[PDB]
Amino acid sequence: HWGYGKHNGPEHWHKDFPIAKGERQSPVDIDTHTAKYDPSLKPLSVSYDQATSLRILNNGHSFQVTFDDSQDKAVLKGGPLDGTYRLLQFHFHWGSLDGQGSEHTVDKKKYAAELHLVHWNTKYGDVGKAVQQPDGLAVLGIFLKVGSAKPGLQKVVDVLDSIKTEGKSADFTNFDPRGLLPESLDYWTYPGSLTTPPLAECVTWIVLKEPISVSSEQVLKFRKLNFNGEGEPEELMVDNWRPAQPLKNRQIKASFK
Ligand SMILES: OC[C@H]1O[C@@](CO)(O[C@H]2O[C@H](CO)[C@@H](O)[C@H](O)[C@H]2O)[C@@H](O)[C@@H]1O
Ligand SMILES: [Zn+2]
Repeated sequence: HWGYGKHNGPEHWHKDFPIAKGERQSPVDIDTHTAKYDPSLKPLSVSYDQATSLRILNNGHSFQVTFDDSQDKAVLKGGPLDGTYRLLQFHFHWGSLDGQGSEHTVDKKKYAAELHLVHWNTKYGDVGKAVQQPDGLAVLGIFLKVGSAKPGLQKVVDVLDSIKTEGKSADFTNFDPRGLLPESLDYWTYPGSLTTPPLAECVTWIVLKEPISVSSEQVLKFRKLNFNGEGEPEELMVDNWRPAQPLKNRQIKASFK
């Protein structure tokens, strides 16, 4: 199946998913000088107070924390969005070394990692239906740089040893994703896609300008995961990022002057 290696990585994905060469693919490079401040954009509303985390899992391409999305608990609204989008899961992309790992780039700068908080539009009733709509999903993207530890990330780091290989999962209740957010909600936004197969063009991207810092030890633990299932071994889970795709006929808008 698809992956990030030489024979199954991003340059191969178009064969099974022709939309890989489509008009609104993600990620992209964010050219900070070209992105235009849009005074009509609204503050982003990130309401995560009643989030209910369920599980943590290694899906063979990242690790992911899942949430109960059957009611409006943890929701994203405002900013570029019309309506309400429910948090279903978050996951990460990271590198083999600190100078790569992010999917979006900023003036071609790659960060060590990137956090994606994936939300779907309640007007479509479930995430499967939402991925079939141009405004079905909103993904909040947050850059990670290496420096001080992020305390809110540690609960995640400490259980990664239990989900080393594809297919493994664990209980992961009472996790508060507010602890993964930077101070500022200044953001860039543009219409794009899922960055993993099926690459559906269903995402409004909201990428925060301010990175969070994580420690060397925290990201080191990401790098011990495996793409492979137990017994297939082994493909170390590193460099699970899609590179920047052509911007084509799109404008990136900034929420800040
Ligand atoms: O990040 C995508 C990746 O996560 C999985 C679960 O491991 O799917 C989750 O997220 C999808 C949206 O991106 C949802 O469509 C799906 O319902 C949810 O479980 C993988 O299937 C997917 O490749
Ligand atoms: Zn992602």
